[PDB]
Amino acid sequence: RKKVVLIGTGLIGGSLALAIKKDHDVTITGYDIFQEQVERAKELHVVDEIAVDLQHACEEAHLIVFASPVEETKKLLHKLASFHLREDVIVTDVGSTKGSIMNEAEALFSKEISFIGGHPMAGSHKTGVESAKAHLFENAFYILTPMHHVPNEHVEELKDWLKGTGSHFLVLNTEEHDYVTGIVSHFPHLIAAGLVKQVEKHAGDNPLIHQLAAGGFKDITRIASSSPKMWSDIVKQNREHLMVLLKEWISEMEDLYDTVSSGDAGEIQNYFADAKEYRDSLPVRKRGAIPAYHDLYVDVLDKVGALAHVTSILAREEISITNLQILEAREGLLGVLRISFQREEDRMKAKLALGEEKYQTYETI
Amino acid sequence: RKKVVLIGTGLIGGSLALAIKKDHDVTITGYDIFQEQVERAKELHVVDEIAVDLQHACEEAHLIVFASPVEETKKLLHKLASFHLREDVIVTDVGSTKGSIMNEAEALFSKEISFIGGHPMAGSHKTGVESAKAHLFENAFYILTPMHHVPNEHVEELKDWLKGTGSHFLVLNTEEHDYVTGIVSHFPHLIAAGLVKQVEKHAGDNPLIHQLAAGGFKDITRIASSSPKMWSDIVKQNREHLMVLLKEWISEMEDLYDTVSSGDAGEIQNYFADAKEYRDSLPVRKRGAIPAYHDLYVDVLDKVGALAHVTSILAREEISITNLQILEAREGLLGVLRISFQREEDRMKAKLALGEEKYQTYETI
Ligand SMILES: NC(=O)c1ccc[n+]([C@@H]2O[C@H](COP(=O)([O-])OP(=O)(O)OC[C@H]3O[C@@H](n4cnc5c(N)ncnc54)[C@H](O)[C@@H]3O)[C@@H](O)[C@H]2O)c1
Ligand SMILES: N[C@@H](Cc1ccc(O)cc1)C(=O)O
Ligand SMILES: N[C@@H](Cc1ccc(O)cc1)C(=O)O
Repeated sequence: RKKVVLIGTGLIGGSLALAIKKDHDVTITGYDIFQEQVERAKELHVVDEIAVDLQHACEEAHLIVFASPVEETKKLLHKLASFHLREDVIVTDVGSTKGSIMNEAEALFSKEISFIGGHPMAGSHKTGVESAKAHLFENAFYILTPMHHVPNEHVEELKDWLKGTGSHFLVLNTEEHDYVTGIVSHFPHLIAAGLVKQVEKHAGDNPLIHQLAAGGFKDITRIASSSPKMWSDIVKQNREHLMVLLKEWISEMEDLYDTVSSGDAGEIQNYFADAKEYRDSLPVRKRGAIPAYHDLYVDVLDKVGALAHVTSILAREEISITNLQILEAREGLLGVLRISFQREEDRMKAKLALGEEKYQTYETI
Repeated sequence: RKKVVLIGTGLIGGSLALAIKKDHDVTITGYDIFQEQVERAKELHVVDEIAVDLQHACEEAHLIVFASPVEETKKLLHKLASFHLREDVIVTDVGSTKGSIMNEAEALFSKEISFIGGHPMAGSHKTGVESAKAHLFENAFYILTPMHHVPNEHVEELKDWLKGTGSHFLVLNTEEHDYVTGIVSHFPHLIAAGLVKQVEKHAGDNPLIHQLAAGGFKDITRIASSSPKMWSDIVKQNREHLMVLLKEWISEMEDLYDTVSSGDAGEIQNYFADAKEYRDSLPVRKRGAIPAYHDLYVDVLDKVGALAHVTSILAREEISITNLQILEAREGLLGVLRISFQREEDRMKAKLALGEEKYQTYETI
């Protein structure tokens, strides 16, 4: 009945189209600058039609989704502003940054058009539409950044359009999105590339260095092999946030130099202990975690089948697990399994079920 | 038959004792400051006999292995020097740093006792003798740092003692060892802890960082969960090398600040391109100075029993899992479920076992 236009029919666009058709009877018209991709999307029933005219498809659309790169989306929003769109249209994107997009949207569309920025924290550009899946974004954070004027009810309509994603939707202001993604995603990319560059500089002086960088060092710097073109565009789009963070990092490295140079075993130990305790605690369940969840800690032995037996007991009781991880918080073979549940009642059933099987459990550690 | 003394019967010590007994009929006498550890080592046939006094066992030893922490080894070498050791004895350690150890050894033993420093580059999610394995060091670098006047014949005898490790032995000078390990192993550990500290500081201001930091960013900082006691001793023992590297790092971050602040897309792209090309050149699926993650990513649907089925498949193949997690922040990472293994062989078997049951899996490059 309703019409969706999808601009950029890759892995991300295609997976959104599949998530949408999962929960909605809609015609999806695909548009892509790479003709072969959209053709392939129509061949795979990811889209129902290929856009003959971009204007024509857009002017009949209830929903317009940009899955194009941020720089391309910015350019097309101008075109979108010159069209006569439906009164009820929702427009959204999938960009890794939101500041520049939302600046352009506010300048072009304010009050008239429901533009809501988006950022699904799953997927890649390493494959195309051939590997698209309705569940690509299942239990991924999906950040939405409504323009200042967009009523709460339009944001709920978009979450409804996208309910088939099974994403944890978070509504943030634009600055907050770029601030938080600057710290947890963009900044590590700068440091990963810097670590590789420092090893590369010394590799000239000793040939052993390239060989000893296999394994863990390669694993730690994984994100340094991501697209230089894409990451240079993100650094440009989030430049001011990253400049503030780099200046604070340099100050932190100068304090770390003073700690190391002082040789005080106490101070250095505290520095490693603080980092270990914070990292081990992630994610830190708080009051304001929008997806509210409930933790059970279980003492488990490091042996074949330990996790198999725990998960088998919870599955037989029809308890869904939202997350789990192992903490090395004991002395020998004993480890702690942290299990997260959506509902308090699931945690309670899990505690009872494991208690009857003679497991030690706790609700705080 | 020949006599081995093992001083410190933990993970690394115990694994060496098992690798020794694999290829040699010997009596191994265990000595440990924690009585229950060496008792447990005897219970597990890691050692043949226990000593609570060093002198008698050491004076009849053909081989003495220090697998105590480097600060403790340094202290015990004095005691060893006061004993009347065999003419043919070889003495070795397993310390992550070699400068301080070799300084103490050269002061105590020069031209008299065959002391050869050692550093097997292998790790574990665990400490303690119950996690010791004959195969811990297979295809790992094992660095030997002989004192200046140790006959090369004694280095060959030691490689023969330890042939059951299946390690790649390298003979290095002491300074070279601490310089190379400073760059490829110690310095990254400092930066991983620094990154955690910076994110922790901002999590105070926006508690959303405590939630969105559990996925991707956890990857570069995984090593920050390693032993603070061990890493504070390594930073102490390698202080001067790490001071020089921190000052270089600060200078590199200042140049990176100038690049980012100039906003030039070309220059920033070149910076990421150089890092990507160097990282892509590093060896594939090989052991280096930092233990590799051995991560397998698995596409699973959010259903009751999804983890039960995956863990059951791996347990039926007798594969031990070190860790697992559901990723909620996973841009550039296909596969919602991440599973970690002790070694590449386990990950390879896990990929085959899950493949046979029609699970899609992914490994990073
Ligand atoms: N753990 C690794 O990943 C790794 C890697 C390479 C090298 N190493 C080196 O090996 C050393 C041993 O590490 P591990 O991982 O086997 O630790 P561990 O805790 O498993 O074993 C160390 C053992 O030494 C004993 N010990 C401590 N002080 C002693 C003393 N004064 N006298 C006698 N025994 C004493 C402890 O009780 C323990 O059993 C580390 O300090 C490190 O320098 C470790
Ligand atoms: N090795 C266990 C899981 C586990 C891992 C580490 C531990 O410390 C404890 C348990 C399994 O395969 O099920
Ligand atoms: N709910 C699943 C685990 C799971 C959670 C989230 C996912 O996206 C996928 C799987 C179980 O109980 O086994």
